[PDB]
Amino acid sequence: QWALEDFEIGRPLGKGKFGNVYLAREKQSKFILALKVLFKAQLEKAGVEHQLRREVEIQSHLRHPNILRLYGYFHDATRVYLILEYAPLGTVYRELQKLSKFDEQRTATYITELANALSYCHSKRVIHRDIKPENLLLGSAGELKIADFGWSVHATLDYLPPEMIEGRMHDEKVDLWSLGVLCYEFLVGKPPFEANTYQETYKRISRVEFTFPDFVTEGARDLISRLLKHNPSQRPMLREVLEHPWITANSS
Ligand SMILES: Cc1nn(C)cc1-c1nc2c(-c3cnn(Cc4ccccc4)c3)c(Cl)cnc2[nH]1
Repeated sequence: QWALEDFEIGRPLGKGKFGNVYLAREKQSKFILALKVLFKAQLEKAGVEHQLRREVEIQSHLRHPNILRLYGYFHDATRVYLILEYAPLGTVYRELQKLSKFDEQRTATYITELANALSYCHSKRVIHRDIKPENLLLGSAGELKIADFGWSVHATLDYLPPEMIEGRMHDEKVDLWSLGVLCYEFLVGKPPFEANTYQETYKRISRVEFTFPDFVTEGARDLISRLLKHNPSQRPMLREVLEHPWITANSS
């Protein structure tokens, strides 16, 4: 029986649609962790109880150095608390906008981290689907740790694949797309399909319309091209990515 006053709540780490996340310390052990607080009301209202059960049930039974651990859960009358591992070095999201953009070496590292983490998820038939820089956290060693399985399951739209947005059947190849989009954003500082309008982005994703800035190598260009295909099955397995020369050359 875990309950709210077993923890002391620190600065608010993230804000969210439904709930927030704070730094927290369990009193008995002095254990630092992140503590997601969700609001029953808003969840019921948007009817996502199932997806929360999913997230929890999925992230709870996952073991990998690049996947934010989920230690436990509990809830009171009004809210639900998710007890999570804490990422000292923050989010890649801020990391990017802070650094403007990433070199090929950092980029290719973060990708192999993801690809590893994703292989794993797929090796358990789990599609994250919602992979974006505000879901990628940095460990104390600066390692990438994916998180927020609020849209995870089994076999804004910038990071969604066409099949998804059009309302069609999808699979592990979803993450491959995201891996693509993500790789592009690291190098360029902006997602390939970004746009002022929703339905404008939709079109660009649907028609697959992107164009590399001058400063991206044929190598990078390559990977990204192979990775962003309208046809899910044209997209490389994760093994293929991991051994993509440009990644080999520069990953670490
Ligand atoms: C931000 C930030 N700066 N520094 C130095 C560390 C962090 C940090 N954030 C986290 C976080 C964290 C934050 N946001 N989110 C996602 C979210 C937020 C609000 C509602 C729903 C989902 C996770 C976590 Cl879980 C786990 N560890 C974290 N560490």
